[PDB]
Amino acid sequence: VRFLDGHTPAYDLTYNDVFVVPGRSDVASRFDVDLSTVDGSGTTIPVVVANMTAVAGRRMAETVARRGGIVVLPQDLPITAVSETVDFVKSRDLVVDTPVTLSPEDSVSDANALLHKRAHGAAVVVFEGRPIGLVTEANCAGVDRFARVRDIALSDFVTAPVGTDPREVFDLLEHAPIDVAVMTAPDGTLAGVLTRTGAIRAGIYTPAVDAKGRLRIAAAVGINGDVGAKAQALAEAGADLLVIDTAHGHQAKMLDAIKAVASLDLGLPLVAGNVVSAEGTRDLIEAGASIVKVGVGPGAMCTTRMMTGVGRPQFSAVVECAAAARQLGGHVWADGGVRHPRDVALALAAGASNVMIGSWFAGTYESPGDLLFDRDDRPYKESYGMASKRAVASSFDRARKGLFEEGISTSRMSLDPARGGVEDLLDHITSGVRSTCTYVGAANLPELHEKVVLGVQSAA
Amino acid sequence: VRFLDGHTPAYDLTYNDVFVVPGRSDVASRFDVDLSTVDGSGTTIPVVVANMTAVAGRRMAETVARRGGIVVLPQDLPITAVSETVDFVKSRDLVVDTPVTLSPEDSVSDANALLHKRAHGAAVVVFEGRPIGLVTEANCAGVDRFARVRDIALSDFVTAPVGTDPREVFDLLEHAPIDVAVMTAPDGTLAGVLTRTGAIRAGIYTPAVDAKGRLRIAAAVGINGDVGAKAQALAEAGADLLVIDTAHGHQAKMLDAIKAVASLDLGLPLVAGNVVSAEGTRDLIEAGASIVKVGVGPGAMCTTRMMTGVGRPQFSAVVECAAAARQLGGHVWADGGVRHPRDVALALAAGASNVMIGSWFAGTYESPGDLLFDRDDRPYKESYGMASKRAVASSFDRARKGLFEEGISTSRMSLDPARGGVEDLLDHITSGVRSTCTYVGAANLPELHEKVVLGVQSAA
Amino acid sequence: VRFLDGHTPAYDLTYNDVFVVPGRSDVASRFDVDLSTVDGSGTTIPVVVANMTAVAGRRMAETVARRGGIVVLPQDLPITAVSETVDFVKSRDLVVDTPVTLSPEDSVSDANALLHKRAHGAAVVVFEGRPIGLVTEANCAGVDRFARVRDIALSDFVTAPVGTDPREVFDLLEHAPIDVAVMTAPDGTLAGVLTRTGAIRAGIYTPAVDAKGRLRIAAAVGINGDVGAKAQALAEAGADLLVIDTAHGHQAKMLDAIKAVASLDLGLPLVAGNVVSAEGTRDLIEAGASIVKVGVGPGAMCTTRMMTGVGRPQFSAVVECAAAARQLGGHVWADGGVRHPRDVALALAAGASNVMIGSWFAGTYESPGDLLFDRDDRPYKESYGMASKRAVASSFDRARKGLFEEGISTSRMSLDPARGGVEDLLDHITSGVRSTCTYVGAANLPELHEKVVLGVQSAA
Ligand SMILES: Nc1nc2c(ncn2[C@@H]2O[C@H](COP(=O)(O)OP(=O)(O)OP(=O)(O)O)[C@@H](O)[C@H]2O)c(=O)[nH]1
Ligand SMILES: Nc1nc2c(ncn2[C@@H]2O[C@H](COP(=O)(O)OP(=O)(O)OP(=O)(O)O)[C@@H](O)[C@H]2O)c(=O)[nH]1
Ligand SMILES: Nc1nc2c(ncn2[C@@H]2O[C@H](COP(=O)(O)OP(=O)(O)OP(=O)(O)O)[C@@H](O)[C@H]2O)c(=O)[nH]1
Ligand SMILES: Nc1nc2c(ncn2[C@@H]2O[C@H](COP(=O)(O)O)[C@@H](O)[C@H]2O)c(=O)[nH]1
Ligand SMILES: Nc1nc2c(ncn2[C@@H]2O[C@H](COP(=O)(O)O)[C@@H](O)[C@H]2O)c(=O)[nH]1
Ligand SMILES: Nc1nc2c(ncn2[C@@H]2O[C@H](COP(=O)(O)O)[C@@H](O)[C@H]2O)c(=O)[nH]1
Repeated sequence: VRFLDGHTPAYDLTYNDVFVVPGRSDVASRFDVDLSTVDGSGTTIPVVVANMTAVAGRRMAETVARRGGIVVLPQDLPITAVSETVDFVKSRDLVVDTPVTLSPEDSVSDANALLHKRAHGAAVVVFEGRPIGLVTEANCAGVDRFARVRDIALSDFVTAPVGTDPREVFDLLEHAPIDVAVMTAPDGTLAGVLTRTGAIRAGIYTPAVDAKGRLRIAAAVGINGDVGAKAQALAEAGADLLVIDTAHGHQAKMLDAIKAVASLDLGLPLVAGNVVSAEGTRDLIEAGASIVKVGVGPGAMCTTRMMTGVGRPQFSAVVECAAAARQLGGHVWADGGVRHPRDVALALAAGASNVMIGSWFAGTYESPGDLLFDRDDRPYKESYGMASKRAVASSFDRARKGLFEEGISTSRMSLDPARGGVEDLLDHITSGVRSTCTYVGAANLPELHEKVVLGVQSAA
Repeated sequence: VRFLDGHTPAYDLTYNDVFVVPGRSDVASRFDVDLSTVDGSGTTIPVVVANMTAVAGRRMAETVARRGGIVVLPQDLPITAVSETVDFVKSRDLVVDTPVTLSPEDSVSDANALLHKRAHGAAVVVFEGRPIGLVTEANCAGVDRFARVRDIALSDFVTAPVGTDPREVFDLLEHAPIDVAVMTAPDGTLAGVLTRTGAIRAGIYTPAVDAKGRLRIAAAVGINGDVGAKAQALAEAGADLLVIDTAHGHQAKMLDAIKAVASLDLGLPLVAGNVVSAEGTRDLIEAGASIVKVGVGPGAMCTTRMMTGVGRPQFSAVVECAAAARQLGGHVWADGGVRHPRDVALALAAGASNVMIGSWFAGTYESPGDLLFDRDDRPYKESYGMASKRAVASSFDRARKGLFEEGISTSRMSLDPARGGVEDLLDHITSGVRSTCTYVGAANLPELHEKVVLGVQSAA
Repeated sequence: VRFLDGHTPAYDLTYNDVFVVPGRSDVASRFDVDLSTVDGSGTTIPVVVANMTAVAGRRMAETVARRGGIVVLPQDLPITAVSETVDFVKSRDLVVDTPVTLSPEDSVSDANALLHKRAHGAAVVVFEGRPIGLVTEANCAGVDRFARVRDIALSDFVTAPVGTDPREVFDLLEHAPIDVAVMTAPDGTLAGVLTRTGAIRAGIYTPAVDAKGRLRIAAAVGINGDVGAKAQALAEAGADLLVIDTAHGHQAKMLDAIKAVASLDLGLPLVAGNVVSAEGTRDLIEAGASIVKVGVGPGAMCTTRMMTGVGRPQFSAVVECAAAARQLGGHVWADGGVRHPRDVALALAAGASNVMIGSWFAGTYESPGDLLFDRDDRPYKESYGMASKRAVASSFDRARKGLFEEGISTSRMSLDPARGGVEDLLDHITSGVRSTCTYVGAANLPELHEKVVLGVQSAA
């Protein structure tokens, strides 16, 4: 990283303390920029969903991986649920999305609530796997909450076979009353849906796929118990990437957990964290980790900082850790504190290969949380931390632990009433990162870190 | 009716204008009073549910008929929907109630909403018709809205075979955690539900049953179209009582209807309304009606009175109509304006054999309307009038009719958060009427009308 | 007028003190009722617009006359301004209504404000008298306030020649985007406008026409100055009915004003008022008046009552004055206090031939006042009394009279956000009056006066 002359502050820098200075650019348009990562994760956009049960859901894993990101499944998830989630994601179409299915015998109450689990705005009514109707929120307004789906469902809708050019599907939905195209298999069964916005994103985002052309998905594991046995079970379940996650990564028990998983030679990239120092980055890479996750108490007013005073401003943490990992041929993930697309752009300019986002994506339709409304009828969803699931471990001991255990904090994540889907946030994030590369003059992410000139600003 | 000396006002009297003067009494308790009625309806309490779609529902018809009342199904209801309702009510137990049934695959969302369809406070989980668990609102609090009923269900409950002593099923629920007892058939199937309070009301209220021991139920017909074919079809569905209902009963089109239905000879009591005059009362009785329903614009600031000025104070209307109907051997029903149990007591003291209650029963769990909550989270249900379904009967023709047609007014009926069931209102209404007979000195309703001394009061 | 037995109160009755008892009826529908008046006014509905400058406007005169009513122009209006208003009403189509006309050069500011002067919801754009497009509220939303009409006008609209069957115009507007049909003259010029709902009122209301088939219109005149030449000028200006109006009609100066106008032999019905006594009714008709207008401080808390104590309840005043005028071969007008259709029915049942309504019609689009909005953005228009223009009359003398002069009170009249038109109030009033005739059993207004049976009620 190269700073303006004189910008050598006597303190570490957060995402608010820095700014990017424009440089001479030949990149004309934002779509000429290549946002694909080079850390072996397979993501075509530098966005990784955090391994938190409030964010890393099954619907999130399919939706983010189709647009180029990847979702790390939260640790301590039962291996049976992991296999069912991987099998679902690995069986999704790379263009056609999974709609919400309804039976004619379902209630209008359930039909209205299930609609908000996807950003499509319409649910497909099915009978023996074949579409027979559509249900929108306008069809449920003012109707008996225990009327059947057959009482409000639209009988006519746009159908198209799977494999049709999204360009043609985009024109089919031009004058359709419902902006949903029900994609069918040759035998007439339901294969999914595709909207006008969904057809545009197919031509902008490249899905993150494995060697077999299936959507990518990652899984996390704690350093408690048999790390090698849990890691091998996640690899055989179909995981494309493994995250060895703990609160304090610069720990002896973490170094042993990396050497245990790395010695098994599972043929998968190993992410380990978290640390915020150059020494902790090299010790994790030499232990057998390919990627180092950076982020320990990034907020000066958050739980970790207010309880222990331990932490480090994230931008200065990524700068030091990415430079240390570059000398060993490793990579760095910027984890924590991402609130706006400039946080993603500044993390990449600091030297990170990917950006891990958690609580921000909780306020979306695709997050595993239930959609809630406040007194002002504003849509929101709750986000919460993993707490003990990232820390190291008689009935006397059970409450001896809870006496000092970290409390689970809960926050309200408001949804945008016009763009409540996670793909809308992906549009917002990638739009800013692409413009940053244009301001710097970079055609790809490696050039962004190469050609960027940073500066420090005061509180004003 | 006997009034105090000098109480000859130059105006008609509402329920607010009059009071009952206590007399010498030997009736000890309320239970000595016989609230049975003598109008041929078979009601052991003088409570009739009005023929309004906002109140006269299926769950309403079953609940109050067990406690001695009768529900008049709203007119113009399709004969198939009637047939499904009568065959339902006629097939219920005279003590054991119908619970809220849940499948193990139902969602918590539907389970939480289905609970308020009854006053039991708990739902029965069934598999192949056998009770296997219970679901209360405490079991759904804080649970995922789309979790399964298998994830929350209490596996243990109180079991008693159908036909068990209503006093005994009380004893088992003494220290039970949930105040519900699931009754089972001899082969183990779900027979129904009985709570503690349901055991007392089984020993206080006598079920209103026909010759076959099945719960009573009535139906309404409109004077439009062919009344003969409609009224004959309602009794073929299993109706025990028919009412020829219209806004202005003292008209020629009305008189011709009863003379048509009375000549059909179905052997069922015919009720007709409305009139608020002795002339209109006698003309309806001689037309073939056994009971006359009284009530034309009882409120001084309601739709009929403020649009047309036509109406009459309900108390003075029932007094005149009851005296004229008794001379011809007919009886009188007091319809509309009932808000407190003293309105029922004063209508009986005026000479009516039954009291038709409507919007007051809309704010109950058993009403067909959905349970709604305002901004203060207080339960309420909306009531609305029949409008054109009580008046005399091509988009151009539909526009001429709707231009002058009566608007469908809607009002908010709040539920008691502690006593939200319709049986609680039955306990509230009957307790005051029984206490009214004790003050007068009557052992039954025919004695109440003959022994009561009335008086007039001012606004203070 | 017949009252119930015993209903002989020791006080006079307002519209709130009385109610109508329904009797035997053979009138099936409301449409079988003939609302025609028999006082020689020519109105097919018993609705007369008061002679107040806040309601008796040009647009009100045309809109009410087409639906069967008549509008009395306020006194002291310049005779030149009267002739231009009378000629406008006399030159109007008896079915097709006058829309809002816009020049292509008009601003969006003026077009947006001119839309609310009629109840059509759209304005016609004309060039040299021929319609070319429509302007609605949605056309002006979010548009530059000083753009031209040529920037927002919808070029296509529904066209039908003048004289077309109104039911076909109703059918053509079935699925039209704007509920507006532009009627064209043979040469293509703008003949006027006709809406859907307006096509139905053409087949329900009969226009009040004069001997030449033109819309009727009345005018008022004070008793100050030359009552003869003013009444002679108003008659020669085209007035179909004259009103000699004053605050206290039972005075000598009023009788001399009737004798002066009667000696002219203008051949027009003469209305005189106001009085509330039979003696005042006898003296007015014997002076030469054909109709007596009754109303002196009808409200117990209005300006006249609280300042002077002079007044009389309107119902008892109309009953006494109608019976007195009936024996002299005249009729009576109920003036003041009209707030609901109940007041119109009770006034007619009392014996009145027409009901005069004032401040109620001020809260309409057709009233001459400007449409205003309060802090809640709710539509309203202000009403005010004639004050000095209804009483008996240097700058020092002007202030000597102003020291005791009646102040001009101002009240807020709210528009119905869904029924801001005066025709909607006419639909609301006539719907209730027609229902009153069905309850009583009358086929027209003369039968209503005899067949009605009144009763007295208390405050409850
Ligand atoms: N009928 C119907 N039920 C659905 C649908 N999607 C989810 N559900 C039900 O909702 C519950 C779980 O919903 P999801 O949250 O989408 O499922 P999940 O596997 O937990 O996935 P994530 O929360 O995204 O990790 C289960 O009871 C499902 O049966 C749908 O499209 N139709
Ligand atoms: N699973 C389940 N569904 C129910 C239960 N009770 C009612 N429903 C369903 O809820 C819907 C409407 O119920 P109700 O409104 O009580 O039925 P209804 O026949 O209209 O009866 P009323 O409204 O009381 O006249 C129907 O689809 C019923 O099948 C129950 O206990 N369990
Ligand atoms: N361009 C245009 N101007 C209009 C239109 N209607 C009214 N105006 C103008 O606005 C003025 C006031 O309108 P009105 O209040 O309806 O006219 P009025 O003759 O006072 O009639 P009333 O208020 O009904 O007694 C008129 O003198 C015209 O200058 C219209 O349709 N188009
Ligand atoms: N202190 C703390 N950090 C957490 C907890 N759960 C997750 N985290 C960290 O915070 C990150 C998410 O930060 P966010 O993107 O929501 O600002 C996670 O990726 C993880 O590194 C928790 O319970 N406590
Ligand atoms: N005017 C009028 N009366 C109605 C309407 N619907 C029902 N009613 C009458 O009002 C009664 C119910 O009165 P409540 O018990 O709600 O005071 C009904 O039994 C019926 O006689 C309606 O739309 N308009
Ligand atoms: N006291 C009083 N009466 C008025 C005034 N202006 C009009 N009136 C009377 O009130 C009538 C209108 O009554 P409204 O229909 O508004 O209830 C008029 O027809 C007229 O008789 C005024 O300034 N003062």
